[PDB]
Amino acid sequence: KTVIKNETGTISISQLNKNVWVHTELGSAVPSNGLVLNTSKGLVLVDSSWDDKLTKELIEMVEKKFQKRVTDVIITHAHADRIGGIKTLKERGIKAHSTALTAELAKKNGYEEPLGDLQTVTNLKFGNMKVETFYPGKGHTEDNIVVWLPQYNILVGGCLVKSTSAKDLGNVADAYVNEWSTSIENVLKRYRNINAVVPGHGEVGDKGLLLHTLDLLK
Ligand SMILES: [Zn+2]
Ligand SMILES: [Zn+2]
Repeated sequence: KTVIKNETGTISISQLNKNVWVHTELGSAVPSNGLVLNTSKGLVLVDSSWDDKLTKELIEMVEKKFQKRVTDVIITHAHADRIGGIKTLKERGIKAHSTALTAELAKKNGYEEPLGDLQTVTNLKFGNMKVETFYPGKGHTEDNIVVWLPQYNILVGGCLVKSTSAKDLGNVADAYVNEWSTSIENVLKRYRNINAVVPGHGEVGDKGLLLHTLDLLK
């Protein structure tokens, strides 16, 4: 797997396969992941980053490297690590897709609002790249969604899903610990053959990360 950093070393992208890279940025010293989809109609991100600066840097980095424009982003919940760069997106005319609940929660947290255009299950298509978004229920937050690439059997778990190295659930101020297991099970039931899982924070793994998150919920 290839890994490209930015000049400061605050941002990395690292390849999962041909058209699918993870993005990782550091904010205040805490890492955060999303996806970069290289499609024939432009670059699509799953999630932005912690703030406007890092989001700008992210976009600059992937636009140069893949030689096409970021056209769309999928926002997976309304916390800073996911939605922090929303102003950069809107001012560039980058479409910020989300559920209606994530948009409200964005506004309530005082962020500019994403589109609120995703339903519980939405099937999108960008160039040849298929993408499903799924709301499995409450967990890390009320609104948290996952993203599924059916052509690659790749799941972006976001902050719903913990990495192997995580010993606890992290910040549960906005969580629903009792719904979180059922929500993970809903993911397991929909996506019965998974090649890789991208957690919101920490290293990429397989379905074990969902089972691991279950254990941490006990
Ligand atoms: Zn969060
Ligand atoms: Zn997070």
